[PDB]
Amino acid sequence: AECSVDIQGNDQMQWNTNAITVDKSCKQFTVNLSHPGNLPKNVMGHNFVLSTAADMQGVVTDGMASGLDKDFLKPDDSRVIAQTKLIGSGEKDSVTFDVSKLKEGEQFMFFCTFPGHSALMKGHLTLK
Amino acid sequence: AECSVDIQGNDQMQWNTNAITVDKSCKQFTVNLSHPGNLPKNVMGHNFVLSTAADMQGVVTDGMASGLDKDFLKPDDSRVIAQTKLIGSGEKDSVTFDVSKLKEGEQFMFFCTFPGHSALMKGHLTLK
Ligand SMILES: [Cu+2]
Ligand SMILES: [Cu+2]
Repeated sequence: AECSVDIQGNDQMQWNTNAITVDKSCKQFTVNLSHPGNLPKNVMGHNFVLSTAADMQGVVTDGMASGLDKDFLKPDDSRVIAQTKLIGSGEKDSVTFDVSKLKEGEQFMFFCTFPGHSALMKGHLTLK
Repeated sequence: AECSVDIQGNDQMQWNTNAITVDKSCKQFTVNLSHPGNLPKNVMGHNFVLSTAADMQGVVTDGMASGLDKDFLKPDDSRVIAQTKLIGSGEKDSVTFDVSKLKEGEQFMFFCTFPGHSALMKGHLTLK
């Protein structure tokens, strides 16, 4: 039944969870990102970005180059399975993706592409 | 069900693969580690160490303190699911573990604890 997870990125560059498990029952999966901090998007913006483990470094690197006004994401980046907006304190964004995009046998990571954030704001997504 | 994997750690501190999928059909799984490089253990020693993604930091940190002569691993580290010994150029070691030690929705990482290597020699393992 459970095909969504609520995730928080705070003023300390921490996710409240570093592991998400997608039930193979789920045709679609929803990530509800919120920012419970006080700092604005230009200081402590967070996004939720999902890719293969192998692709994460390249997504982080090319996102950095794209800058704040592009949510630190390379536009139309085919390595990105799912992304939210970059959000600041008190904001929220959701993303729904087809679980068909998660291939059995792949390793997945989620991360924030705000420059410097992905060192601490990284987690692993798996299927149960 | 292939219930083993051949893994190489080389002189450029690369795994030949950064992703292992263990077939849920496997009661046991075997890692065959080789060092195809020419650098000896004291400069380019590799081990294969498997833990949860959560435990990897602690295992790597506690491993430093043990030094070369204890394979840069905390003795009897309950967080280590599987380990090989530390090997140098043209050496081999194998480890067999029970797949019951893995859980279907949990994230596992394999890494080398030779200080500095785990930045470049970190891979992801999941139960498929
Ligand atoms: Cu962030
Ligand atoms: Cu090594």
